[PDB]
Amino acid sequence: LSAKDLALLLFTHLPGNNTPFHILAQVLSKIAYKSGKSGAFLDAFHQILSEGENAQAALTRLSRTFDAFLGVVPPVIRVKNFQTVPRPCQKSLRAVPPNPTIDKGWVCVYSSEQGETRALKI
Amino acid sequence: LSAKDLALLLFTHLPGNNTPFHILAQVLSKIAYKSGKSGAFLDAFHQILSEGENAQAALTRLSRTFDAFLGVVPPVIRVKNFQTVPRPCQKSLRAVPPNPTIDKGWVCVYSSEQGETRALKI
Amino acid sequence: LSAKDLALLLFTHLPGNNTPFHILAQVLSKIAYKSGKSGAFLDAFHQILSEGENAQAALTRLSRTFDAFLGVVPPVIRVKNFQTVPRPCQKSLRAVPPNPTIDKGWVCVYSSEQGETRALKI
Amino acid sequence: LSAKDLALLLFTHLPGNNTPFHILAQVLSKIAYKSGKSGAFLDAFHQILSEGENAQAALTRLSRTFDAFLGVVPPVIRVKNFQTVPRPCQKSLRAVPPNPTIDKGWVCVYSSEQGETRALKI
RNA sequence: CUAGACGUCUAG
RNA sequence: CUAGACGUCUAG
Repeated sequence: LSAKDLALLLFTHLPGNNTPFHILAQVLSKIAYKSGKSGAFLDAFHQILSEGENAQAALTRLSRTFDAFLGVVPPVIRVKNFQTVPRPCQKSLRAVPPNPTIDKGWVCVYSSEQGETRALKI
Repeated sequence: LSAKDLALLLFTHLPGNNTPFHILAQVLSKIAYKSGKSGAFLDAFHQILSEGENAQAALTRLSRTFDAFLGVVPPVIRVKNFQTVPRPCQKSLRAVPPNPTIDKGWVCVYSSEQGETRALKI
Repeated sequence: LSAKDLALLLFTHLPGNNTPFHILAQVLSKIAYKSGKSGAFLDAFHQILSEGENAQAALTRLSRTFDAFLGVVPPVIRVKNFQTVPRPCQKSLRAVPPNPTIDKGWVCVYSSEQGETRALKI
Repeated sequence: LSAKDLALLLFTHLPGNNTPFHILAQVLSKIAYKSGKSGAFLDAFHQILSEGENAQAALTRLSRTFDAFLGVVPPVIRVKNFQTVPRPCQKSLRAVPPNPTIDKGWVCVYSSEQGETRALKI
């Protein structure tokens, strides 16, 4: 199952659109796919849901416990400006810390044309 | 007190029409009735109200604490499509998780004519 | 300042006519006057406005914090039927809870000729 | 770019005539110009539009976030009477609060020939 | 203390 | 479309 199809599937479990969790779904999906852990990642995700957790709690937990995400630095996404970042994510932008990693809640790093950077934090 | 009468009574405490809480009222009433807990349920509902809680917070609380609802899987409701579902509920629809239970906020499972399913989440 | 004059003054700060907030202005003015807290009530109301809050936010806040309103049960108002209640208030009518008090958002209790009761809720 | 030209430019983005937002455009422009922020103001206005916001949402937002408007008291406008105020604005008139500021939605203060005052609220 | 997703109403 | 009041769920 491709990263795209994987991300879309996780989307069906999330409320709203273009939320920090949506971005996290895309990021975790891609990292999982490229690691060949696409199937295992999906299984773990559903396992958590069965425990009584919701999609959001599952993604945050997986980002902290799924070995494939441990120590992995958030991906850098280029954007005209920070106002280009999905609206529901804007208020979650922080200055980038020295060593950003996904297991620490850092979803991605936005880079503006002006060279400025902001990290999406959950 | 029948399920219908019980639901209609809860409706008088709820704002608007056909809200997720309206659906929850019906589900909870129906389950309570066939459990023989129709009376206890209503009493508990009034007790919570007397504590200062509103109707909405009372229903969600009951769904989480009332023993007759614990572990109970949400009922399946047939609909032509997901646009047939009451307006006020549509944006609260999500993919059905592995083990949906009412005590976890899952009101009901809608099934469409093409075998698709969406779960009402509060 | 009389309850009437007091209510009329608050009216000038409220948008529209015969809204739930208009009814609240009357109820709070009446209770305040009878308590001899007419002056204090008006002062607190303006103190809040100066904070940047609007009239509506001020009234709901006072109803929750102004000691003179704490634990006070909403006044019962007689009306032919619930259709007699001001239009703008009709959709805010709920069944009366066990222990209605103003500090809980309950403005007043409407009693119809048929003995039915509805509570105005903000 | 003078205050007049600036206001006329904002007008081209606004629906109808003599609406509360038209008055806001004039006030905000006049204040911006005198602050030497005429240019910055226009740029910010266009920036917001490019984000998907309409002219109306842009003005209200600027009035809340543009530093040149923070803490500024609405200007006083003389009128024969409150029926002389643009029709589209009349129903938005309210009693002047203790400390009216533009960043709180207060556009302007109208004063009549009888020494009476009303504030335009958005 | 942040933030996200809903629901109800009111005024223009 | 804009402004406001009330409430429900959730994540850090």
